[PDB]
Amino acid sequence: NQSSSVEVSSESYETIFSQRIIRDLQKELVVGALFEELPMSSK
Amino acid sequence: NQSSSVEVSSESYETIFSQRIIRDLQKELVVGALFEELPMSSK
Repeated sequence: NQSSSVEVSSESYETIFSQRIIRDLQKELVVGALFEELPMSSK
Repeated sequence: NQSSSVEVSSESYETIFSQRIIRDLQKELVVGALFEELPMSSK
């Protein structure tokens, strides 16, 4: 701000540090789970 | 695996032999039974 008579030491005392976390658009996966599964027990 | 300390004699003791028989797609038969039947009782 640094406008009126009294000021603040640094910008960090002007900010609200939120813990909210957001993520952008992710690539979808189609081949991961379209084929049926064949269980195994050996080489 | 042949990486551990002990291991087996051969792959025959590391395989499951399945008794299942599977076959690929086969060509169709069309002109075998589209014409009508003419019975005979002589040469």
